[PDB]
Amino acid sequence: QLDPATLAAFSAAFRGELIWPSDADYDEARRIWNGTIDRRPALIARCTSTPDVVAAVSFARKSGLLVAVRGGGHSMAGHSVCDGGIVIDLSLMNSIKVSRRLRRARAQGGCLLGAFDTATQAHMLATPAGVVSHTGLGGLVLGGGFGWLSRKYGLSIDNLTSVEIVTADGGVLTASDTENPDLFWAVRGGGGNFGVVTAFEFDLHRVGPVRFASTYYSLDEGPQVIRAWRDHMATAPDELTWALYLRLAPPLPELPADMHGKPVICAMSCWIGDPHEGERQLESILHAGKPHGLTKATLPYRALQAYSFPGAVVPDRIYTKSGYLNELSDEATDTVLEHAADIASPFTQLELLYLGGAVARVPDDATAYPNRQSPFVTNLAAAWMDPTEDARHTAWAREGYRALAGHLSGGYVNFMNPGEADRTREAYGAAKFERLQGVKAKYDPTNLFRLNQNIPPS
Amino acid sequence: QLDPATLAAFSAAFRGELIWPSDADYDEARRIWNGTIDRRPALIARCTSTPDVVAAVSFARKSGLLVAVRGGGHSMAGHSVCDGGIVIDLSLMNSIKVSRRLRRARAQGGCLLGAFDTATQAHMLATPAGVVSHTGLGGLVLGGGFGWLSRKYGLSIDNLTSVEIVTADGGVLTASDTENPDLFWAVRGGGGNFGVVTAFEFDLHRVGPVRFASTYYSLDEGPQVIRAWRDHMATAPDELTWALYLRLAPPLPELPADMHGKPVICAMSCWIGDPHEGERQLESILHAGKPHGLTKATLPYRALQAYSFPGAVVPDRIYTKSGYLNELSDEATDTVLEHAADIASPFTQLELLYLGGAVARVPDDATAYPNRQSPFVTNLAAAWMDPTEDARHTAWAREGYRALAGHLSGGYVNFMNPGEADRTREAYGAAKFERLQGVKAKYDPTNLFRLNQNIPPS
Ligand SMILES: Cc1cc2nc3c(=O)[nH]c(=O)nc-3n(C[C@H](O)[C@H](O)[C@H](O)COP(=O)(O)OP(=O)(O)OC[C@H]3O[C@@H](n4cnc5c(N)ncnc54)[C@H](O)[C@@H]3O)c2cc1C
Ligand SMILES: Cc1cc2nc3c(=O)[nH]c(=O)nc-3n(C[C@H](O)[C@H](O)[C@H](O)COP(=O)(O)OP(=O)(O)OC[C@H]3O[C@@H](n4cnc5c(N)ncnc54)[C@H](O)[C@@H]3O)c2cc1C
Repeated sequence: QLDPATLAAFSAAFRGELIWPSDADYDEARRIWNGTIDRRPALIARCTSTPDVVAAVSFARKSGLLVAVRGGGHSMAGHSVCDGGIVIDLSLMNSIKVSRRLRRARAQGGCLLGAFDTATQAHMLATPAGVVSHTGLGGLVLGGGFGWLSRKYGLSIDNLTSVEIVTADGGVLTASDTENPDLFWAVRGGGGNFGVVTAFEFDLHRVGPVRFASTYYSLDEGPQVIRAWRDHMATAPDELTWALYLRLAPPLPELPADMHGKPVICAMSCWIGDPHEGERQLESILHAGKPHGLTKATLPYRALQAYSFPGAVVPDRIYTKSGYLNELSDEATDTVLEHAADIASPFTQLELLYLGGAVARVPDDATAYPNRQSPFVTNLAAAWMDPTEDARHTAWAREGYRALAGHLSGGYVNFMNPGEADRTREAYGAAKFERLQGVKAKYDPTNLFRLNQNIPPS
Repeated sequence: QLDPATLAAFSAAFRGELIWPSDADYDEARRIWNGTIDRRPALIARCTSTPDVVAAVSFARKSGLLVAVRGGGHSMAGHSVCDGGIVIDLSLMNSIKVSRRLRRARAQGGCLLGAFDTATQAHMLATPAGVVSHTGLGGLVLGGGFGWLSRKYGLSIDNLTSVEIVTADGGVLTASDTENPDLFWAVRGGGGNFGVVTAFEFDLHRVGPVRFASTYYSLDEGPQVIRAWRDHMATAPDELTWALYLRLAPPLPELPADMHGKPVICAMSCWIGDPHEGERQLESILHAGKPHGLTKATLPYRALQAYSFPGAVVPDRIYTKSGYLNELSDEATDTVLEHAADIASPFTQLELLYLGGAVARVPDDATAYPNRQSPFVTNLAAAWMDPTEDARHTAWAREGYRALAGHLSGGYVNFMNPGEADRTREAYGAAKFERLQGVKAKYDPTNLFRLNQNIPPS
């Protein structure tokens, strides 16, 4: 319960919409993508402008309210909603300005990937981001951001040229390579630790149609397929991206009925470049095993972005355990296949991703993002509907991770689950974590922004 | 040259960006999708809120500035930019609020379709809109709006429940079936004639993955493909949509190279419903000729929306002639094939669309959209790059229209070209036009909003 004068100053300054626990849309406004997170904020402030975010940060600081910031609400740790605090909700700040001649996009901090991609593709332009359209740009970029265009053009942060950011003191700063470069280093991988980003500026690239393929392999052939994949990606051109999703086969017409619901490897691949070269490149990796349900298409980049994932179903409840690998040993390969064979929910995926390429050619210390030199990512992404089955699916992800943990290092902060606060130092490493703390001490000394993979100051 | 106190009142009330002819970004900001339209506004006002729009509409009325209103900039007539007037540019008002429980979306007037579909598809929901993601939602909906979901769920306006609209006098109104219903009737098909819509409210539908097919037929087999189409679509269930696009075959690896750049029928089809039924239904319509470069996929609806058109090239210069047909005779089929054989630009399409279904079940006078009872639309959509070639592409469109004029009636206001201001009466018909003139006399009696398929008051 709040100070009336502080609240009245807030209401007069704030031009967005405020949602209170008694309002009709409070229950839908406080849900985030991870539906296991059920929390009740004192206030949700739907900002519509940078002055709105200023007023909301300042109101929160003066009132002592625990601050959650929300872009697209996809935090796998549930950081975008809080008990008893204020949600600074950016979802209505979804505007993008694209300059075709300059190959530049300026995107507000609340954009969804699909809105961003629609705007840039109006000019046949693009820049790297994640693979599911309704993910928020904000959290994704601040953690690094990888997807289809990343082996060719780097992480999202490798194309970021500046931000507008509201800091804990209510100030509005620009951070770039020429202005507050210490803060600009930190926001490229350091998350929401340093303030609320209200606008991102990106360099764009011309991206025409891309040759794309998706197919399914039986777990029978898993050893030969995963070994073909890790061997080929070690020397693959930047232009090829190839990812493996172990999952239950979806009940789709392109798959034989006897495969529906059983563990398979879903392989998805694309060529960023000439589609005829892409057709030759993909044809040579599609037959590592017998391809079932093969879909080949020459897609506009916006449609590639909208494709993931097959079955198009939004799960209510999720739990993720992830790490990087420097090498994918045969022992790690067998472990991945044994646990994939035990997947229970049709929405769970054991993801095997290969980064590298342009991501790995950026010097390690040039941004806050850790583990550019590890090309493999494995993600035990459990997802289900029924809340009484939480233990089944959570246990699957935990046991898989534990059996792999010796082969893993680091961790992508954007794949951390609600119980992985203690993983922050191991994810960043000692040198980056220490540098991040010094930037935290300068820009957020009270740790007002602590609903994130948190960096304590000093 | 403007009255300096009306100017300063406006700038004080306006919290958005103003672009003047001397500013560096003026030339990029004044371009619209139809690059044959080259106009120089006195002022571009980039609105960020409904009060911004109120200030701009009032400033234009007080100053006598000619008003262009801009959503997504896709006017085939060039109406979203003006010489010497003001552009009320809505492109930054791109926010969408979605209720999963109530299956409702509220979208601002500047949204692009792809941003809208991303936000609704985050909940596996959708509502009918156009087929190209970067089209503006504003002008599309005010004209009617049809696309992949229309045979199943109707026009965009058929799912619209209310608008917030800024009228010529500067007031903000709600318009619905229970509040200002004469205005609500008129904005569902009447264009921007009655004010600036700053928010649309839509009913949503659950749309999971849809089975989709695109393929290409030789003109050799042209007559039997088009007759199969027009025969099948007369009795096809609502769940099937099947459209034909006669064009030069794009140079894509799924097509043999000997077909590249030569006239073909591009056939695109989808089933809105169970994908296994969809696979049977599409296969039953795919083989009236030999299908070259066949792509079949089970796509999330958002990826279907992002798919058009194959080759993903944005043309610089366009010219369109369109009308409705009540029937497609063999004689008209021959004319369409003859004219398609003469297509010169790789970006031109002679489109043959079939609406009907749920569109035709809405009583004719329920909205201002005309010609629900004509199921065929043909669109001679010329598009090219080289400005020295305008005459030839323009001529193709008009010669083709004139050769089909015995079969064509009415006309979609959203497909009309810059020289077609005279066609407004024929498009709506005398009775609808008369009623529209009465709503205009009430809400825009000075015809402040005249850059549209214009309806003069009285
Ligand atoms: C279905 C799905 C697919 C994904 N795919 C990918 C992928 O392909 N690649 C990838 O790299 N990641 C991917 N992710 C992970 C994604 O990067 C993270 O979940 C990210 O945190 C999501 O950001 P958000 O704004 O949507 O989330 P939120 O829950 O809104 O926010 C996440 C964190 O960022 C902070 N934050 C958000 N916006 C801002 C802002 N404007 N300013 C300051 N702080 C902010 C929040 O405080 C919180 O700490 C995926 C996640 C999901 C659920
Ligand atoms: C590539 C392409 C694909 C298309 N596909 C389809 C399709 O599948 N189906 C279909 O039905 N049509 C389609 N169209 C046509 C489309 O409906 C019209 O071009 C429409 O006018 C585009 O709206 P806009 O806001 O993008 O255009 P703009 O140029 O911004 O505006 C068009 C008109 O509407 C007015 N206007 C725009 N927004 C508002 C608003 N918020 N309030 C008041 N007036 C407003 C403008 O004053 C102008 O008169 C397509 C067009 C293109 C170029």
